[PDB]
Amino acid sequence: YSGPKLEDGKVTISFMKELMQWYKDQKKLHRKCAYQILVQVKEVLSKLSTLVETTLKETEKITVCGDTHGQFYDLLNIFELNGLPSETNPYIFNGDFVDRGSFSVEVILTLFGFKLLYPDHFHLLRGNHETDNMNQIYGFEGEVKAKYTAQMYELFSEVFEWLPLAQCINGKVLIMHGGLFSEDGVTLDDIRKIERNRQPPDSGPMCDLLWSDPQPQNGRSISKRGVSCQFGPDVTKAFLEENNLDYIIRSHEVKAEGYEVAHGGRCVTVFSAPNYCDQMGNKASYIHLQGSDLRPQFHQFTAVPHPNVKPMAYA
Ligand SMILES: O=C(O)[C@@H]1[C@H](C(=O)O)[C@H]2CC[C@@H]1O2
Ligand SMILES: [Zn+2]
Ligand SMILES: [Zn+2]
Repeated sequence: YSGPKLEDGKVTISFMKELMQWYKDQKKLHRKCAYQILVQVKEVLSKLSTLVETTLKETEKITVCGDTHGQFYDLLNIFELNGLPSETNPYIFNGDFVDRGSFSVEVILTLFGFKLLYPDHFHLLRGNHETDNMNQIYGFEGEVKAKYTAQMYELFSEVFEWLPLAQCINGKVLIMHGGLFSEDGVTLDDIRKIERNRQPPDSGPMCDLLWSDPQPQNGRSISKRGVSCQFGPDVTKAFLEENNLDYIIRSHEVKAEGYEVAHGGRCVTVFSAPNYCDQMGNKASYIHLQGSDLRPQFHQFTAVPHPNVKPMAYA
């Protein structure tokens, strides 16, 4: 093995560039480097609040991406389009890094590696697919067992349970993967107290944050997903009012243009997996915010070439 090696047991910026090239060429990170990343990233993530609270000063910016779904070569395209993560080019990836696409291992190890290199500026939130249920069925477990072992997979599963569930920028924008809640009256403080290091339950706030979807009409509906609900603009507006927030950003649904802004501006969807599963034909986007003006700016982009491995080949 002549592949990327950690320097003094730790991730550095040449290690990350070597890993990206290595993975682009479709090679495997040695199992012990992988293990060292996973156990160090568990340690980092387990000190985080369930709600990450970040301050963006006026000349600072942050990029928000939504679901990426094992589409590694499109992840590389985002970094070419937008620049590598760094203390001055912060990122939040809003859940759903794995499943569906067949380069989930490459995506998750690159994002974990960057979380290690810039822990105050590179942010990962849980989505509905960072879960054992989902991974068993949709590709990730099959992929970790083909490339590594059942054991390495259990370690992934445990790391995911410590990924924070939401992030609030400047007490004004809150970002979560799914959306808002199936009961009124939830506060940021309640979110901060969810004990997140578990598989999600069937109902309740932790389930809503990973699973819920906005609807255009006022009220709440039973979800067609079979879990959580659909929340209308009256839901968003009461939630934003009680918590003193401006709007939320979520992901969790494919959009033709890569973004949508529902609820009169209050509920934004960002989706970062272009030509999702090699089929949907959609565009993707990411959002920039800056401290002096937190309104979202969307940047769209389309799929790039990748190796001939079919989506879900590992399911
Ligand atoms: O992100 C998607 O395209 C889908 C839905 C989502 O919940 O985010 C979910 C189920 C399969 C995919 O992940
Ligand atoms: Zn989702
Ligand atoms: Zn998804």
